[PDB]
Amino acid sequence: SMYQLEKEPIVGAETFYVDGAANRETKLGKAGYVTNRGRQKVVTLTDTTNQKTELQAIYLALQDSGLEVNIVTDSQYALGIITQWIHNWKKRGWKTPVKNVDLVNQIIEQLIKKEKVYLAWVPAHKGIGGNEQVDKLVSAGIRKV
Ligand SMILES: COC(=O)c1ccc(OC(=O)c2ccc([N+](=O)[O-])o2)c(OC)c1
Ligand SMILES: [Mn+2]
Ligand SMILES: [Mn+2]
Ligand SMILES: [Zn+2]
Ligand SMILES: [Zn+2]
Repeated sequence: SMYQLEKEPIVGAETFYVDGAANRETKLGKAGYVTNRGRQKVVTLTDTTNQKTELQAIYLALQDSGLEVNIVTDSQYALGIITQWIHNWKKRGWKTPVKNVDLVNQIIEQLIKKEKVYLAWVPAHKGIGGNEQVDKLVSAGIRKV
């Protein structure tokens, strides 16, 4: 492949819980992260979509992290489109996606700069863990929780 994502989390490395949220009626949205070393960032966006904000959040996690990074997302699409891009690069049966192609290409360029990346999906869920904290932050003023 272009790259090999980790098969289990990287012990000792900082973990970024990413999320994004958008509203279809206004195309306003937010993307961000909270980490297990007490970092957080939330950005407000215009002209966006839910899939775009989930991807943007991963982009911020890659931009702001060290060379080894754990990333937990609740977006099956974001995980799938990134993993598929890595697995099929420069190979025969690859047609590049049309939707979000510029943003995914920006993410891949950041990804291959890292030493090790662990990227994993969890279903959205309630509680007081990491995914639930960032979900509240990106949902504020974007939709009812
Ligand atoms: C602010 O309104 C929103 O658009 C919004 C979007 C996502 C939210 O939670 C998630 O991250 C999420 C839900 C479903 C998925 N998913 O990947 O199928 O992810 C959310 O929780 C209140 C609100
Ligand atoms: Mn989400
Ligand atoms: Mn969420
Ligand atoms: Zn606009
Ligand atoms: Zn290292």
